[PDB]
Amino acid sequence: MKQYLELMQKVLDEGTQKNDRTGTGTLSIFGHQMRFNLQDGFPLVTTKRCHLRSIIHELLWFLQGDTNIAYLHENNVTIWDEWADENGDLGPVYGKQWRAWPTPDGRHIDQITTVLNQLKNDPDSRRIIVSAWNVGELDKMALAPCHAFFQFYVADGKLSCQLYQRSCNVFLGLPFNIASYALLVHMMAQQCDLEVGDFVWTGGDTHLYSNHMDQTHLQLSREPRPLPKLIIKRKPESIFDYRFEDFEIEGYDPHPGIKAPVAI
Amino acid sequence: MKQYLELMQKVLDEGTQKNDRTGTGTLSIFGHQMRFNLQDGFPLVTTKRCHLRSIIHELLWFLQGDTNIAYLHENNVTIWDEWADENGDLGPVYGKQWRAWPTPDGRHIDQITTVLNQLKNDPDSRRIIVSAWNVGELDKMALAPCHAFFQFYVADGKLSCQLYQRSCNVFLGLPFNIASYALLVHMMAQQCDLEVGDFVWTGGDTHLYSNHMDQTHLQLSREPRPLPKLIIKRKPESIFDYRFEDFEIEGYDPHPGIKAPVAI
Ligand SMILES: C#CCN(Cc1ccc2[nH]c(N)nc(=O)c2c1)c1ccc(C(=O)N[C@@H](CCC(=O)O)C(=O)O)cc1
Ligand SMILES: C#CCN(Cc1ccc2[nH]c(N)nc(=O)c2c1)c1ccc(C(=O)N[C@@H](CCC(=O)O)C(=O)O)cc1
Ligand SMILES: *c1cc(=O)[nH]c(=O)n1[C@H]1C[C@H](O)[C@@H](COP(=O)(O)O)O1
Ligand SMILES: *c1cc(=O)[nH]c(=O)n1[C@H]1C[C@H](O)[C@@H](COP(=O)(O)O)O1
Repeated sequence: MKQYLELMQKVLDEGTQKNDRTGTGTLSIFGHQMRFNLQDGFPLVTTKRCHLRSIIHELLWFLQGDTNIAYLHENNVTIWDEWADENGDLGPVYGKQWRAWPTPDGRHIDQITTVLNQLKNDPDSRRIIVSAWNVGELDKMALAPCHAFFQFYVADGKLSCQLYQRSCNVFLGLPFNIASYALLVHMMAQQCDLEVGDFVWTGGDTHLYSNHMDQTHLQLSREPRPLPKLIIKRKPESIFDYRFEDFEIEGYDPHPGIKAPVAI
Repeated sequence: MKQYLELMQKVLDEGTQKNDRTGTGTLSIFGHQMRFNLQDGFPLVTTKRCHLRSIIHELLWFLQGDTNIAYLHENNVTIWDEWADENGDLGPVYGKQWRAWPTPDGRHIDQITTVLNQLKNDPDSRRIIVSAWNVGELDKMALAPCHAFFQFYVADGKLSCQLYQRSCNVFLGLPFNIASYALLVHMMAQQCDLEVGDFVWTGGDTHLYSNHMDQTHLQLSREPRPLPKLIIKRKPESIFDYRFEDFEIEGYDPHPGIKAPVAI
């Protein structure tokens, strides 16, 4: 996508070389924002082929309030294998925080249910937010939440959403994150009888790992193709009742996939 | 300021009329980001007179982990009066979360200290974050946190900070918010022997109240003057040891003030 490629070029041209936790090294910039009008099409990168199966199943896994990769394995998803323990658990990550944020007094908060009820009963609210950044449980998580906090918005019957990603791997993670959230927006909109609006992505440490330079340069020469369209085959009883078989990506003609190692 | 005035013009040009909690009515846009190079000068609005007295005392109050307005009162600052109860309490708001975020296992995390330790020992970390958005205690707060999340970054020996403000009252609150955080960066930088970098402001529901339109247009007809200079006269033992007297703002020649009502 245009916005995406522009960010890549920006990182290359303005990035500062930074030594990081993985000891790999990165070209890094701080503070960036991009908007995706969802009416124009599903923001799925076409400059390289993206794997929808992994994107969809992970999101359904989140809404389940699940933190064990068992589910992902049943569906041949391995994106979280490098961080799961001997038993497949990742600690109280995303899923746990979304569906059952632990209060100091022992109670639990279902942020998704709250959001649904807010969108349905009080759309003008400026407090429709879901946070995965539970300071009190960060030590128990296998990896700190990258896409840590998001806010919904409603105007003229359209549902928008802004995501704050504290850390971003432009080449590997960013394409996955965009599509994942854009998908959530569509699911929320359908469940709340609202049209889709804009997906606003805001990031903190936006970077490109040194060992991805060639891949990036290759992708930057490929002209972006028209954006695909998402089709939701069925309207479930609730936001928690979606199945992988309910989504269709029409008109997705991407360029060949580009391989690159992951940093652990 | 240029960025500030341009934001106001954007809200007016692309804002949607929207009803709100206070029952006042607002013009609103969702998603915005602007950057302030702190080396250029202290980002204090000159198109209208602002009063440091309240900005500084509030920040010091925050750092103390204080949530009762008694302190503010002793120093003749009334900005928070309308939301405090009979005992002057506001609930576990900013100060409390910053200095003692409650964990489910009985612990309390001092986010400010954690950040200081990170800036010195691991400045390349992509997790240097302070969050006031405590989902589990929002119900005990007098008002949900507007400026609820911020991340620090270091590059070229300069300290930058990005703030995510979920809700923003462009005319009243923003001028305070910008100066408050720019001040925090200066204090942090001095304590970590770093230079000041950029303050990146990101907003969710950025709006202007219907009853602030004339004030807004009056301000827009003014030419921004040179930015003031911040002079810290002392280097305290810790970030929690600063006093009002330690700060000196010079070169501040602002336009006349423009009074406007606060939405409760
Ligand atoms: C974001 C996010 C979720 N995640 C989780 C996640 C967790 C830690 C991380 N750590 C680092 N350094 N970078 C990441 O992008 C990253 C991503 C992802 C995990 C793997 C792939 C990945 O390797 N992509 C392959 C396809 C693999 C497959 O489908 O089997 C690709 O080349 O596209 C992408 C995203
Ligand atoms: C941000 C922040 C902190 N806050 C707290 C705070 C709490 C609730 C809010 N509610 C609304 N609707 N808008 C706000 O900006 C807002 C701000 C502020 C509160 C009041 C003033 C204010 O009254 N401004 C007057 C000066 C009054 C004085 O000197 O005491 C002005 O004319 O500017 C500024 C900031
Ligand atoms: C985390 C998970 C995700 O969905 N998307 C991402 O981009 N990431 C990345 C960010 C960074 O590349 C790597 C490590 O982050 P950190 O060292 O813990 O700060 O994961
Ligand atoms: C809150 C506190 C501050 O620092 N600055 C701000 O702009 N605000 C504003 C946001 C909004 O106008 C009002 C809070 O109302 P709500 O919770 O968003 O409904 O104060």
